[PDB]
This record gives sequence, C-alpha cells and structure tokens, in this order.
Amino acid sequence: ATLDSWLSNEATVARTAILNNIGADGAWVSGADSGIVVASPSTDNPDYFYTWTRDSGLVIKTLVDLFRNGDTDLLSTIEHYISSQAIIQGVSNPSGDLSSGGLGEPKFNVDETAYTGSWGRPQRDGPALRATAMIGFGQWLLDNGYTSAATEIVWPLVRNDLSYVAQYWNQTGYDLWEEVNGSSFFTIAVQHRALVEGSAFATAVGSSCSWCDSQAPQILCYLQSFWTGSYILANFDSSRSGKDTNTLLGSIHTFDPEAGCDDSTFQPCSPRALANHKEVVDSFRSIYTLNDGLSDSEAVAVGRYPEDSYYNGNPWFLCTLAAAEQLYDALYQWDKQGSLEITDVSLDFFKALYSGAATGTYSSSSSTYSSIVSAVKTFADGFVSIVETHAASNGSLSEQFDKSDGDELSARDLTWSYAALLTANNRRNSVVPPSWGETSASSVPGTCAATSASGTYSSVTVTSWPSIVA
Ligand SMILES: *[C@@H]1O[C@H](CO)[C@@H](O[C@@H]2O[C@H](CO)[C@@H](O[C@@H]3O[C@H](CO[C@H]4O[C@H](CO)[C@@H](O)[C@H](O[C@H]5O[C@H](CO)[C@@H](O)[C@H](O)[C@@H]5O)[C@@H]4O)[C@@H](O)[C@H](O[C@H]4O[C@H](CO)[C@@H](O)[C@H](O)[C@@H]4O[C@H]4O[C@H](CO)[C@@H](O)[C@H](O)[C@@H]4O[C@H]4O[C@H](CO)[C@@H](O)[C@H](O)[C@@H]4O)[C@@H]3O)[C@H](O)[C@H]2NC(C)=O)[C@H](O)[C@H]1NC(C)=O
Ligand SMILES: *[C@@H]1O[C@H](CO)[C@@H](O[C@@H]2O[C@H](CO)[C@@H](O[C@@H]3O[C@H](CO)[C@@H](O)[C@H](O[C@H]4O[C@H](CO)[C@@H](O)[C@H](O)[C@@H]4O[C@H]4O[C@H](CO)[C@@H](O)[C@H](O)[C@@H]4O)[C@@H]3O)[C@H](O)[C@H]2NC(C)=O)[C@H](O)[C@H]1NC(C)=O
Ligand SMILES: *[C@H]1O[C@H](CO)[C@@H](O)[C@H](O)[C@@H]1O
Ligand SMILES: *[C@H]1O[C@H](CO)[C@@H](O)[C@H](O)[C@@H]1O
Ligand SMILES: *[C@H]1O[C@H](CO)[C@@H](O)[C@H](O)[C@@H]1O
Ligand SMILES: *[C@H]1O[C@H](CO)[C@@H](O)[C@H](O)[C@@H]1O
Ligand SMILES: *[C@H]1O[C@H](CO)[C@@H](O)[C@H](O)[C@@H]1O
Ligand SMILES: *[C@H]1O[C@H](CO)[C@@H](O)[C@H](O)[C@@H]1O
Ligand SMILES: *[C@H]1O[C@H](CO)[C@@H](O)[C@H](O)[C@@H]1O
Ligand SMILES: *[C@H]1O[C@H](CO)[C@@H](O)[C@H](O)[C@@H]1O
Ligand SMILES: *[C@H]1O[C@H](CO)[C@@H](O)[C@H](O)[C@@H]1O
Ligand SMILES: *[C@H]1O[C@H](CO)[C@@H](O)[C@H](O)[C@@H]1O
Repeated sequence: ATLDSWLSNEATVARTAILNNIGADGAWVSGADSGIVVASPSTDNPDYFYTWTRDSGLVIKTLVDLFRNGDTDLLSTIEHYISSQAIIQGVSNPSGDLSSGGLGEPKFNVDETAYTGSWGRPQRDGPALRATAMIGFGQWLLDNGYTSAATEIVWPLVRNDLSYVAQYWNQTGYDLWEEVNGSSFFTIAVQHRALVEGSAFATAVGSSCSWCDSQAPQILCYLQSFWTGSYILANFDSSRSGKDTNTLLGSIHTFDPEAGCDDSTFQPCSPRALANHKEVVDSFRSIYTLNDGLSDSEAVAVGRYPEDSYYNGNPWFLCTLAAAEQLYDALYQWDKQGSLEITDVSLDFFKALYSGAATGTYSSSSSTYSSIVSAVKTFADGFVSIVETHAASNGSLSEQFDKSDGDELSARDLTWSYAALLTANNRRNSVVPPSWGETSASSVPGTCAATSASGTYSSVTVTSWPSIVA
C-alpha cells in the first residue's frame, strides 16, 4: 500500500537525482566534465565534489541495467562515461600512470585532473567495478550489432582494468570505506567477478584474457579465508570485529540470478551469506536509539560497521538498502530453484523469523516454505520502510540518517544512495541483472597460491562514437 507506492515514486526521483549529478549537463554539478559521475554536489562539510572510480562504476552499472531493460534515453550518459574513462585511465596521479599503478587511484577532480593531496590509496576495487560496468555495455553493443564499438572502444578499456586486477589482487590497499589498509572482502569478491566476466567478454570480441583465466581461480581460493565459521570477515589486518555491511555489498554486487545458493561465491541465499546477514544486522540493534524496542524479527536501521565513529557512527541509506536487497535476491533464487534449504549454519537466520524453523529441504509447495518466504519478504520490506521514513519529503537521499532522531546528515543527494534505491527496488520486483558466469566459476582450487599475472597496458583514444540507435 504505502511502500509499493512510495517505491515507484522514489524510483523516479532516484533516476533524476542521478542524472543531476553527472556532467556536463547535470543540474547539480556544474564544473564536472562530460560523463563524470559526482559523488554528491556537496562541496563543503563534507566535500564530496569529486569523482570516485568505485562510485561511478556502481552507478553506471545500474544505468546500463536500466538501459538494457528499455531506458534507452540513458545511451548518451553511458557513452560519455566510457569516453571520460579513456581519459582518466591515462591521467598520471599519486598511484602512478596507466601502466604503473595509476588505475588504482580512488578519486579525481570533477574536471578530470588528479587529486594530489593525501588519501587512502590505492583502492583495488575501482578497476574491477569500472570493467564490470563497461562489459555490461559491451555485451549490449555485441548483441545489437555494434561489433566495432565493442572491439575497438570497450574491450581495450576493459583490458587495462583487467590487467591491473590480475597483477595486484594479492597486495593490500584500502577498503571501500577508505580507512583500513589491508585485504577486504568486497574487493576480492568484485575482483573475482570482473576477471570471469572479463574473460568471457574477451572471447566474445575474438581476443583472449589469459591473465583473467589463471588468476580468477586463485582469487576465489583466497576469498574462502574470509569465512570465520560464523560470519564473513570484512578485512584482514584490522582490529575490529569484522562485521561490516562491506560483506552484504560484496554479495549483492556479485549476485548471479543463474546461481544456486553457492557458499564458495557467497551468493545471497548461500547459508554463509544468510548467517552473515544475521550477524551484521544484529550488530546495530542495541547501538542505535532508533532501534530501541524492535525485536529480532523486525528490521532495523543499518550502518557500515558497529565500530564506526564517522559523524558519530549512524545508519546509512545504502547499508539499510543492502540488507533488504540481499533478501530480495535470496527470495528470487529460492523461487527459481523451487526449494529452500535450512542448514545448521543458517538455522539462526531462519529461526529468528520463523520459530518452527528446522534443518531440511523445503519445496516451494510446502507449508514451511510458504511461511518462511512471507516472513523474509516482510523483513526485507521492513528495511525499505525505514528508508522511506527518513527520506526528505521530496525524496532526497543523504549519506546517513541520525542514530537518534533519524534526521539526514553528512553528504546530501548522495548518488550512491540513489543507485542503491534503484537496485533494491528492481530486485523487489524480480528485475535481475544479466548473469556473469558464476555457474562455471565457483569451483575452489585444492591449494591457494599467493600469485599474480601481468597483462598488458595500452592507452585508448576515443576519436568518435558510431551512430548507435536504441
Ligand atoms: C529536495 O529539497 C531539498 C531542500 O531544498 C533540495 O536540496 C537543496 O538543493 C539546493 C540545490 O538545488 C542546495 O543548494 C546548495 O546549497 C549550498 C549550501 O549548502 C549548505 O548551506 C545550506 C543553507 O544554509 C544548507 O541547507 C546545506 O545543507 C545541506 O547540505 C549539507 C551538506 O552536504 C547536509 O549535511 C545537510 O543535511 C543539507 O542536506 C549546506 O549546509 C550552496 O553552496 C550551493 O551553491 C552552489 O550551487 C549553486 C547552484 O546549484 C551555485 O549558484 C552556487 O554558486 C554554488 O556553486 C558552487 O558549487 C556547485 C556544487 O554544489 C558547483 O557546481 C559550482 O560550480 C560552484 O562550485 C565552485 O565553488 C566550490 C566552493 O567550495 C568549489 O568547490 C568548486 O570547485 C567551484 O569552484 C547550493 O546553493 C541546498 O543546499 C539543498 N538543501 C538541503 C536542505 O539539502 C533537494 O535537492 C531536493 N531534492 C530533490 C530530489 O529534488
Ligand atoms: C595473497 O594470497 C595468499 C594465498 O591465498 C593469502 O594467504 C592466505 O592468507 C589467509 C589470511 O592470512 C590465511 O588464512 C589464515 O590462516 C591461519 C591458519 O593457517 C588462521 O589462523 C587465520 O585466521 C585469521 O582469519 C580467520 C578467517 O580465516 C579468522 O577466523 C581468525 O580470527 C583470524 O583472523 C584474525 O587474525 C587475522 C590475521 O590473519 C587478522 O588480520 C584478522 O583481522 C582477524 O583479527 C587465517 O584463516 C591463509 O592461510 C593464507 N593462505 C596460504 C596458502 O598461505 C595472502 O593473505 C594474500 N595476501 C593479500 C595481501 O592479498
Ligand atoms: C559454481 O561453478 C562451479 C564450476 O566452476 C560448479 O561446479 C558449481 O556447481 C557452481 O555452479
Ligand atoms: C573446479 O574448477 C576449478 C577452476 O579451474 C579447479 O581449479 C578446481 O580444482 C575444480 O576442479
Ligand atoms: C604466482 O605463483 C603461481 C604459482 O605458484 C605462478 O604460476 C604464477 O605465474 C605466479 O608466479
Ligand atoms: C604479479 O606479481 C607476481 C608475484 O607474485 C609476479 O611474479 C608477476 O610477474 C606479476 O608482476
Ligand atoms: C607486467 O609485466 C609485463 C612483463 O614484464 C608487462 O608487459 C606488463 O606491462 C606488466 O608490467
Ligand atoms: C600488451 O599487449 C597488448 C595487446 O596485445 C599490446 O598492445 C601492448 O602494447 C602490450 O604489448
Ligand atoms: C595499445 O592498444 C590501444 C588500443 O588498441 C592503442 O590505442 C594503442 O595505440 C596501442 O596499440
Ligand atoms: C591513454 O594514455 C595517454 C597517456 O599516456 C593519454 O594521452 C590518452 O588520452 C589515454 O588516456
Ligand atoms: C589513443 O590514440 C592516440 C593516437 O591516435 C594517442 O595519442 C593516445 O595516447 C592513445 O593511444
Ligand atoms: C581516432 O583514433 C583512435 C585511436 O588512434 C581510433 O581508435 C579511432 O578509430 C579513430 O581513428
């Protein structure tokens, strides 16, 4: 009633607010070059008036999925993005140059110049997210007969990013929250995905990605160590508990609708991902006043990690939305498989929502199934309701909402907040992204090796774009 209605409305605001934060015509970010996704129009306290490789990557992947589903008007946005990245790849910055680490730089000025101050650099997820975003578009181009655009523009750009991933996966760097210098789940996860899809894309254009093939399996091997037996460790080399929404994002951004509940890939329905979901959400239940009085079968306001002090440590729109997207993903998966399984690892997740939960396999026509899925759906919607309750009356989504009063704080009109809304809504509606080949990339090697593979670097020049019609 309320929710379905607010969601449809919000999806429209979310799409518009995103376009507003992209240069060089975006109404809120005058100054940004063409195809430059700005984190937020906020230039002071905090200053988010910059472009991050991760942020743009996530946003554009969302735009490509909408485009592929019929939002044909986004073509020019996507093209401008690709053109801008051809340039960014080549900008010399504190992380290096194209072939010497430059690709790992977290952010840049909106005018495409380097950000020279001190920053937690590099962030190795960047290159992986950008490649994933471009491959999505490249696939479309191949399908609609624009072979040249795909082979000559997209592939070469992707090849650079894939080379960086294969070369440095096994080195520490900063996490997505830009604070912990170590080895992070989200990064490893998204890096594994990029090499797999990168390899298939290379073959599709009549080329190859040898470095994608040898490293993918090794990245997967390494990923297995993040499981502690109870939850997914967010980062190695950290002194925190390790419970972080970082792990929810890694699962949802690597969700493959063709996958079963694979533990090796931390799929949304995997017993390990469900157990983790419970550990992570529960960690915020007693630390936010906003969560006072809700029981364990009720949705709560979710933050990044329980130890967060940023602006005092508050719930985040995107974190709360991720908690719900993982559930929508799992519902979809169970629905396609036609059954759901409860194991000892995931019993606690299930039991908190359906007290008669017991291990076993439940077909989709069973009473237990019916009872579990209704409860999960209601819990997932609960998180979305929290968002809706704290959004501004006109739909504006901020970075955070106050731990005590629910007021919006930190960066205003955060692009990422809007993209997280769009994807949660899509999933809720059974609108899933194209598969990335998880069904042929979930096998763990017998022994993990600390290794790398050196690919190849070459500067791309985007002279012109063919007259593409959608
Ligand atoms: C729903 O309704 C909302 C309520 O109205 C609406 O939000 C409002 O949106 C307008 C824009 O449409 C925002 O206006 C901007 O306000 C800036 C000042 O903000 C501070 O002070 C305000 C007033 O007291 C506060 O309310 C405001 O708080 C908000 O932001 C906080 C921080 O993120 C947040 O924590 C709070 O919770 C709250 O959300 C904040 O404290 C003002 O600076 C800005 O002016 C720029 O833009 C104008 C045009 O857009 C230009 O004319 C002007 O000259 C400024 O341009 C400079 O900055 C731009 C980027 O923002 C660049 O593009 C320009 O090139 C230029 O940049 C130069 O200067 C920079 C200086 O540092 C430099 O870095 C650059 O490199 C360059 O040299 C503008 O007036 C208003 O703040 C919003 N209000 C609220 C409450 O959020 C919302 O959008 C609606 N949503 C939807 C979905 O429709
Ligand atoms: C490059 O690749 C290699 C090969 O894949 C990576 O090497 C693997 O590294 C992992 C992590 O060190 C390692 O697993 C550890 O094995 C120990 C036993 O042999 C465990 O004692 C250790 O436990 C920690 O992590 C557990 C989760 O697996 C937690 O349950 C446990 O509490 C420990 O976690 C705490 O302590 C760590 C210290 O490791 C701390 O940083 C955490 O934040 C937390 O506080 C691990 O399970 C594998 O043995 C290694 N594999 C091989 C073949 O050597 C290497 O790490 C990669 N390097 C980079 C930078 O990418
Ligand atoms: C993930 O992919 C592996 C192969 O690499 C399968 O064996 C597994 O069943 C899942 O599909
Ligand atoms: C499944 O496939 C992986 C990927 O190559 C192998 O390394 C593994 O040993 C298993 O056969
Ligand atoms: C890292 O190590 C692997 C296996 O030990 C090598 O095959 C690889 O080429 C790199 O040296
Ligand atoms: C990645 O780093 C390895 C070391 O594990 C080198 O052997 C390889 O050549 C590449 O530079
Ligand atoms: C890894 O190493 C190879 C071979 O030295 C280079 O060609 C590549 O650019 C990267 O530095
Ligand atoms: C690595 O490989 C690419 C593609 O073959 C070359 O163009 C590049 O110069 C480097 O040799
Ligand atoms: C490496 O490859 C890029 C992309 O084809 C070229 O632009 C460059 O000239 C070099 O051959
Ligand atoms: C590839 O890199 C060169 C710099 O070496 C740029 O001039 C080009 O625009 C592209 O970014
Ligand atoms: C794309 O191509 C131009 C030459 O046409 C180079 O200057 C640029 O560095 C990139 O290789
Ligand atoms: C302009 O230059 C680039 C790189 O040299 C080509 O890829 C493009 O087709 C046009 O000739």
